[PDB]
Amino acid sequence: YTMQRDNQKTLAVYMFEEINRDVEYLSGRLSEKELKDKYRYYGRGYVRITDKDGQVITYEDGSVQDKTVFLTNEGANKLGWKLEFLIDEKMFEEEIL
Amino acid sequence: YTMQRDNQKTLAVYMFEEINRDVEYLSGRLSEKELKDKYRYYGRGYVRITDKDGQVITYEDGSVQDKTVFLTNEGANKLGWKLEFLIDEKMFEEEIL
Amino acid sequence: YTMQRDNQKTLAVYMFEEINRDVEYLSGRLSEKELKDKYRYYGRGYVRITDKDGQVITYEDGSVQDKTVFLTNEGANKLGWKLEFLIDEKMFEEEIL
Amino acid sequence: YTMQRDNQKTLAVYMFEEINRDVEYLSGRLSEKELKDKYRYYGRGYVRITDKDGQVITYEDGSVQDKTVFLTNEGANKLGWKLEFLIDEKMFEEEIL
Amino acid sequence: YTMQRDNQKTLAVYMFEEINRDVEYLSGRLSEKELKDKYRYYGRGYVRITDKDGQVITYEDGSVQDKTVFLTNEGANKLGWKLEFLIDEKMFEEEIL
Amino acid sequence: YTMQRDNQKTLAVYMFEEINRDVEYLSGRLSEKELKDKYRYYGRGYVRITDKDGQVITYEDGSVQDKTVFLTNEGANKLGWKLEFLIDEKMFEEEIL
Ligand SMILES: [K+]
Ligand SMILES: [K+]
Ligand SMILES: [K+]
Repeated sequence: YTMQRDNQKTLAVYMFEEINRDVEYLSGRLSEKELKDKYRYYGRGYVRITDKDGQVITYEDGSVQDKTVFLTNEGANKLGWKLEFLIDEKMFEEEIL
Repeated sequence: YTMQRDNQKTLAVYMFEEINRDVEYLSGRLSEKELKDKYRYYGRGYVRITDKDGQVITYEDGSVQDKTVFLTNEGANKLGWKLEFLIDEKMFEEEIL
Repeated sequence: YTMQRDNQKTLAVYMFEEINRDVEYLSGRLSEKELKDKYRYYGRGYVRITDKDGQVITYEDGSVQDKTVFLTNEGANKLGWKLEFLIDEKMFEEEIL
Repeated sequence: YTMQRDNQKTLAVYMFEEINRDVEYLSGRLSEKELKDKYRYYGRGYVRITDKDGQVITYEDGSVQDKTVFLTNEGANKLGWKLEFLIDEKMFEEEIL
Repeated sequence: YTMQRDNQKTLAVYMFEEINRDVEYLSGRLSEKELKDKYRYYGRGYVRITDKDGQVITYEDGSVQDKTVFLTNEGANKLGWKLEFLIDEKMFEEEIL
Repeated sequence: YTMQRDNQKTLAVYMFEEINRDVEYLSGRLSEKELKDKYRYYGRGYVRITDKDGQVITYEDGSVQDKTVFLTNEGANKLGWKLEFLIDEKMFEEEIL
């Protein structure tokens, strides 16, 4: 067990508990199509952290071509990092239909 | 704007705030390389949600070739959903090196 | 100052912080009308707590004429309390229009 | 299901989980009078958001005459909003006895 | 830096943020003595974790002579751990005076 | 029941729920030595709040000689408070072996 692993654990557990808590309440109210549509993209987004000189800190793979920057945080980070939140373009494509 | 977008916005802001707060406190103590290392995989993990009949709810594209399941939640979800948290196998490979 | 006041203070600050943070991020993307619409009913919902013998614990004045129960929690509370979350029926009426 | 509804859901669930978690711990320790007195006003407070020109964004009804501003947030919101947290005057009247 | 250190850092930052936020809101309303009184024991409580075989997991030095168990959690932990929250008996002594 | 007690309750419950949630996930994955080593010092750290004139607001006892300042917050508090987070020196001594 390492710090990196414990940090991943904390994100995972955040998401697990949110998903389970939500379902406990919404299952009767929303249809299956509704709840499944709600969770389709949940958690799929990631932050690309770019350092102050343009060097990407976040590990990325070839997938990135199919992702779209949805939200941006700039000028807030004390090391001059830029944070971009990227989600599947497929989500926007399905919304448009 | 939609509910889905707002949900994405909530995950985004959670991670933007976490990253910026941490950097504010750790900046002095850790080296840039140490913080970069800390954030290399931060937020790259995602959940794969499977319903009780084995049908995947989460959008999936590409392959899980280079992914590994870090954590699983089963038996907790009201709908019988299984939740798996997947991360880059590269992270684990790099821990070896 | 009392415990009750401090509890009220905690709910207050939670909502003040949520509103201000959201506005900070969404300001650019959404129109003022869109954000106003988003916040029209934000925090107007309240809980009505009923004990296991049907006696209401929450202060109530006025009438529930123009309220609707949006969400209920039963069978979870250690004391056998039932919890109902009530919101303005106007919100739902306006969703129709 | 809409964004507005999901947002209400998030407030409701916050309150439900807090109330139930608290009761799980305090029921043995506090008397019934104690815990019921603690929850009498819990969640009844709301924020009145006023825009930068004096126009109230929050929906309000006639009830407002029986409410009292307990806490105020000003100069923090990036759209120049003023946030006022209002609770039943009845709470202050009962404290004074 | 280690996982243990990072965990300590997370508890630290939680309390730093809580203290500073509260002071920001309560500063005007309460007197310095009132806020000082509020924070006299804030964060001095600690948990003692005992495994199912009665062996203490938490580091302990000194004595519990002048401590009191304020809250206990049993029967909830997957490993059969018992959790006790210990605070200065002085706090309770001062509430009498 | 007083505000001070309710505030202690909130810290206690935060820690209890974190410890139990973590164990629910990590017990299978980490060894007993691992999880027990993780929790050895958890919650043992405290904040020493010093007012703007050098007067310590936090109650402290003789124990303090065996504690070490791990993290510091300065210049953020609106009353000019200094916050120092102190942990057992024993933790650092065990890390070094
Ligand atoms: K992700
Ligand atoms: K309310
Ligand atoms: K502590």
